[PDB]
Amino acid sequence: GPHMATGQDRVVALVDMDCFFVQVEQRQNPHLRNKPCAVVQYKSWKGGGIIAVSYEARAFGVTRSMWADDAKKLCPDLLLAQVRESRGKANLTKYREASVEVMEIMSRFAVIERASIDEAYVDLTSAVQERLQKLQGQPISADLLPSTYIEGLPQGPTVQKEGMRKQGLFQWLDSLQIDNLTSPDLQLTVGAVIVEEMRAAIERETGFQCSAGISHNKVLAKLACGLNKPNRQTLVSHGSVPQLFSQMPIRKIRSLGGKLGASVIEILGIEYMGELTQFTESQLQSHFGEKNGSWLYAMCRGIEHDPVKPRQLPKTIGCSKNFPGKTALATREQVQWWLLQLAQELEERLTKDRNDNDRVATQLVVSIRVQGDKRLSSLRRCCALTRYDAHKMSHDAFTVIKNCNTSGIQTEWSPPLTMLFLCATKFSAS
DNA sequence: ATTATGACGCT
DNA sequence: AGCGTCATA
Ligand SMILES: [Ca+2]
Ligand SMILES: [Mn+2]
Ligand SMILES: [Mn+2]
Repeated sequence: GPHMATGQDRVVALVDMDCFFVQVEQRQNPHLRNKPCAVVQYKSWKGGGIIAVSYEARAFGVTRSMWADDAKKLCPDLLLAQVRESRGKANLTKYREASVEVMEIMSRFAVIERASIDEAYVDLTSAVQERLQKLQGQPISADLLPSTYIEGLPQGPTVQKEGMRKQGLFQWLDSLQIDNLTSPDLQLTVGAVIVEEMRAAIERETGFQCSAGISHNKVLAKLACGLNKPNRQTLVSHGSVPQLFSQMPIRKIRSLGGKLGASVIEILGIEYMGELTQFTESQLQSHFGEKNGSWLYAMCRGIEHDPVKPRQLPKTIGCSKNFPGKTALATREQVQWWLLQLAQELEERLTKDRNDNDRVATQLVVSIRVQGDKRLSSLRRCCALTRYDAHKMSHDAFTVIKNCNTSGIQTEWSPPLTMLFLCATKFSAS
């Protein structure tokens, strides 16, 4: 009872850009705004692979991973923007730089954890305490939450979406105890006021719209974010968790979308996150290991303690290229030329990184895939990274992989390489 | 022949 | 250290 921790100590948000690469291209090219459009890389093979899709195009059934020729079958008027190509490969610099724009704005409000190119977690606990004492016990107006959904509301004793949104918000605010500066629900609510402000600043200063989730931890914040996209934010309270989880497929929770989630379902004979509450912590630890068991036991009750890490910059800087089907690299000269292309982009990104961020990578990781191997990576070897020099980096990468060549004929490369990957790691301040 | 990434956990 | 898992545009 009185000693049962409820995982309500923190206010955590997850902010995630709507259709991000698409918005980046739409900002640049006004002709693409408010249209079914997608971002594609390469073109020769089946029109190129789609990697981002506007909400107008999703309405036609267009998705990520789709070939553009196939997408055009669903949506003949689909507009396309192509990822830049440099040194013979897709180059994602425009999107990385747009990401920095957004991350720097978010960082004005709080410490952030960069979680991907288009999203960050925010620990708003301190900021909330500040805003609360500023408010002086003043109630929170619905006007301060113009894009916020309260998950699970309205409930109990209008047929429009915005009307439903306002109805739930009214019920929520009607119920709040705004005179208790330690109420978790009030704290979340103030968190949501701050995220409205964060999201308004992002849109004002970049043109980009985003969604957000506000809860007590990262997993719930991430889940919440997706509940009402695009261009909206969702508050998931501790109290909303039982109903939310009662019909929530296990695979929807972050880290459970893969093999572990599949095993939870198979071994326990369940489908929904809520069904996990009926197992003891020891039971879950027996099936899924000590760490996962404890994590599952708390997570299904809406509790998780993973901190928002203070990290705005990526820990690694990498360059990779697949060489699929018949384009697999079969000659030493071929392997060396592409190692050089990768190494040249890597040097460019590393040099910019060193100037912007006062750090230097110290380790070069080289990874390849060989034709026929089921796995995404066949081999991963490291060597020292002592100078930002593309020719040296590619020569070194060749050295650490050159013995992988089955061929007695040195000029030939067998088995042919279906992937090359160069990654700079182990940064030190400089 | 989705591709190009990026973080973290295991042994 | 090298491998595997899970994730996102
Ligand atoms: Ca997104
Ligand atoms: Mn995202
Ligand atoms: Mn996505």
